[PDB]
Amino acid sequence: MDDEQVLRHLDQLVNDALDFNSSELSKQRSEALKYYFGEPFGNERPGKSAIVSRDVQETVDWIMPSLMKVFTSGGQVVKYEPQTAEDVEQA
Amino acid sequence: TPQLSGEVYGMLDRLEADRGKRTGITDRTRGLDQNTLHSNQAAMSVNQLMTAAEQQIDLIARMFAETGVKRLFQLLHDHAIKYQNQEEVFQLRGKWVAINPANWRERSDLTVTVGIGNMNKDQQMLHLMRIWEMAQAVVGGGGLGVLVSEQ
Amino acid sequence: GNERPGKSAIVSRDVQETVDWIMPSLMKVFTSGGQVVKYEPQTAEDVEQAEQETEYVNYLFMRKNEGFKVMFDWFQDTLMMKTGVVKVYVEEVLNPTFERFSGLSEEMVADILADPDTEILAQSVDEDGTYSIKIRKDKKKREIKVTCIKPENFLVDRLATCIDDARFLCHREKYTVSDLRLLGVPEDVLDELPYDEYEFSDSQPERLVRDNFDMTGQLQYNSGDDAEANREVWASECYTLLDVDGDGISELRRILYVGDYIISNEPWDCRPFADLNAYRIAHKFHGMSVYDKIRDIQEIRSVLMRNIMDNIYRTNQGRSVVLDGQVNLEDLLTNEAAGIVRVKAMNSIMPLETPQLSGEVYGMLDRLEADRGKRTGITDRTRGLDQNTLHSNQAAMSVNQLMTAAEQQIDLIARMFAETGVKRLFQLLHDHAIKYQNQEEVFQLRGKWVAINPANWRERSDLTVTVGIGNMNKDQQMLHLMRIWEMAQAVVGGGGLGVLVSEQ
Amino acid sequence: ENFLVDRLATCIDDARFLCHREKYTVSDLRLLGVPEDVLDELPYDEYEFSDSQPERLVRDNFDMTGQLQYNSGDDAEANREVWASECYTLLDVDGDGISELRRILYVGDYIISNEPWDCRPFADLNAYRIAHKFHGMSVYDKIRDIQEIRS
Amino acid sequence: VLMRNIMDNIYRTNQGRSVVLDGQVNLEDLLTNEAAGIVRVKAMNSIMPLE
Repeated sequence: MDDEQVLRHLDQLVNDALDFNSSELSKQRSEALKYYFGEPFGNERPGKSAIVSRDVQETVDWIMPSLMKVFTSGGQVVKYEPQTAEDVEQA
Repeated sequence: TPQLSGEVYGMLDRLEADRGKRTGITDRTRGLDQNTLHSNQAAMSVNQLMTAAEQQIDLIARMFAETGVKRLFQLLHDHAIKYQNQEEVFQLRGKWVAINPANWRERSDLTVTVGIGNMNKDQQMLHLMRIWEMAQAVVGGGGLGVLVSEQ
Repeated sequence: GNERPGKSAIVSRDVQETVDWIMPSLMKVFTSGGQVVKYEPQTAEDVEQAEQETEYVNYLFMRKNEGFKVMFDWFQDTLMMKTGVVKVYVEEVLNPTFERFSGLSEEMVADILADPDTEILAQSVDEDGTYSIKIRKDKKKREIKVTCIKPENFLVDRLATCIDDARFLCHREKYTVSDLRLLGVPEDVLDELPYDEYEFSDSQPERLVRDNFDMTGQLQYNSGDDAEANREVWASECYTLLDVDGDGISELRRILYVGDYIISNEPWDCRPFADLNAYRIAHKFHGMSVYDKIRDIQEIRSVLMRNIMDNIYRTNQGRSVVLDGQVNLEDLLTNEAAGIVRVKAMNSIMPLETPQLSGEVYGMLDRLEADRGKRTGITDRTRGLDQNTLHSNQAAMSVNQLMTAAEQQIDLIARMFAETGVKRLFQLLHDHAIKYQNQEEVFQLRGKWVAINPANWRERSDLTVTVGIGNMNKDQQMLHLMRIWEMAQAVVGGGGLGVLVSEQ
Repeated sequence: ENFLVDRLATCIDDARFLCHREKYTVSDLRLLGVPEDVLDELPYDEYEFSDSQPERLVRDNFDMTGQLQYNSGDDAEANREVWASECYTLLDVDGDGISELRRILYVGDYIISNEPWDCRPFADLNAYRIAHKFHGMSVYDKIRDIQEIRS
Repeated sequence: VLMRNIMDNIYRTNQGRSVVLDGQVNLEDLLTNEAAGIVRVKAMNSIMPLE
């Protein structure tokens, strides 16, 4: 009743092999990355146009700079505020 | 030669507008002010502009601040006080403060403000001006040594 | 569900847009100021107490319970579903903890080891007088927790009309075997516990819909041949008016049970739930949601959108009509630069005329968008709420200058949340703080302690709750401090020192 | 793709099982104290074929700078790479009947470390939060159809 | 009531049907709609959108 090495290996492998499979999450994430890169959809004919509109890329690239200017512009990134007058030096 | 009707172009424009409405950010959207998350911000901008549809971006900046980065820096502080390293802090600052890590789970000493350490320098700078004016007034009032000291 | 195999299937987004446009203002209000609640004293003899709670409740909500996430879930559930529920309780499962320290000095180690509730697992001394310790602790002090409840896991009777008069409330949750062991359940009962329900409550439609967004539901069954201590069971804690005393008067009781074994059965003092409605209907428990107001708009706009897609897809081939027998077909087939097509009689080739939809469809697309804007009160050009709309002594006539009456609907929501749900939540938090007192936590937080008699906790005769946003007032009382200091100079110059104002 | 969470978490602080998969070299394992005999019998490419995750393939194919060539073969012996897993989970190996938080670091069939732990050292973020869910929504999930139709 | 009348009208006039002279138009060509297709007709002014 102490879970020697073999039992915990069994449990760990069961839990791990439960994941690492073709699930909807990985497919959706890979598709998001593909759409960002502007990769072909897969329905393009040999002799016709195959251009792709860029929307996810534009939205991400328009959102990111604000999210960096906030949280980065000040040089400092965090400030610890004391609770009482006896913590100031620690703060 | 045959030509396509205007429905295609019109509804291309409609789809662009729909994307702008869904995401909340468009081609003419102003960027976020670098003091959006500040307390004592004043600066009623971002409220004057930035209609409710695009204030969505604000929410993201808020959601990141109160959930993830705050936890990150709380973890950093906890690791700093649990696995203490003397002679690194001393080399950095020239002085040391002893902290007992017994009650680290309580978080009863410091408040984390990932609230951006942006432009507050002018605020406490004017505050120092007014405080020094008060000090001059007190000294002129005959309170030296009882109200204020040279230190 | 009415889509055809080869036709368009575009869906208009209206409920999503409305919810996403309402939420950020509802967070900026109630969150922006850092503080979330302020307790104001009733008389001059409560001021210090009014401080303590204001500093205690704030540390519990924002630094010990993930207040922002709970509040966000609460508001989104209220807007999406018909009502939102949040529970406040005292922790009953007390897990042991393990701690690791390195680089400590002598006095820190002595202070850590002086506690009689800690056990040494490892101790070592490195080069330089620094210590490394590994300890296990069993803490017994209480914890005050605030949790969000999934709408499908909260049960209310059908005659309530409010929380305080509900005859039967119940909360369904999941417990592991280790949790039940910590609760004191005997082993023989544990061996004969149903590991999946009695009523098949894992197939609620809301749960299935929520879990199918990314297919991360319980597609695999568990609590089978895994570790025995991690098996999960469904437990129910119900608060109800039931007479088990036998005195003939039904009293409020809390019953916690799993399977057919009762874990706890005890008379209770209060119902620890806070509920929120966005669009309130008088004398009803559940209000209206955004879906209930704009579902038809969403459906009709989607149908029109699909019709326009269907028309466009079948008329973009650019076909042409040709008289048979009068046109050199071979010349027409080979399309080359500056080509020549030989024809025997003219008016023989033209582009094919394709049908087009009338302007009525586009016109009422616009009309339905305008109707949704009128109905919800928020449109594409509406300004957001000011972060000070709920302030007393606000002045700041903005939001009134702009924000016409239709849009002021959003204001009402911000008011309704402030006077009904959040106020009750923080009143419950204060009551729990003063009923189950814990010294040496308040002292560690503040450095001082104030004794509070909880005998009259039901009267609420000491503090008034202002969940009214503790947003930007600092400038106001700060200028007030300027002007008070000026009065102080005037008094001192008037010869009132020591009689009108003291140095302290 | 290298972070694993169970399907019932809804947040980090109550997740039953978290795990981080990373790559180590023989030199790192030697510095960690692994005996040589175990080192000679270590699988030099996985047990579960985790190098073919779709996200990794998509990311690496942008400039085809992925693992198109296999390595850890006849190169220097100290530079061979193996896949190691550090999992934080609630497991009762004490035998007291109560499952405690534990950190297990292992490679192949050999456990490098197995120790009771104090905190989960991870911080996660969500941009478009869905109530009572661990994973939120992305920009793709909101404008994929717009992109397709416009194209 | 007026809203309902407009909806009744719109639902029944969005099919995009066409009017064709019988016996003058190659129906096989017209039925198969492909890119840059050709429809052979024996007399002009024979295929219209329906009014």
